[PDB]
Amino acid sequence: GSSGSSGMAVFHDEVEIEDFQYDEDSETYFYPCPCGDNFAITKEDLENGEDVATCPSCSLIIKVIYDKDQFMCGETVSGPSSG
Ligand SMILES: [Zn+2]
Repeated sequence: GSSGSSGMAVFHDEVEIEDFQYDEDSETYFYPCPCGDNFAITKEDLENGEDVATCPSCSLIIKVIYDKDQFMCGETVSGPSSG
């Protein structure tokens, strides 16, 4: 019948990107998973406002604490001629 809520936000731990390991090679961050495989989150995903790293093993999801301003600042349209 009426299911209601669809899905449940269950994270393992909120880690700051500062701890993650950015790899220019594939512009993708990494993190040590308590299961085995190291998490992975494409820089793009972050900019889009994801802040979630999935594991190719357990598929765990953690909260990536990063400066939204840092990622955001870049594509922001140009009006007053910022610079
Ligand atoms: Zn894992």
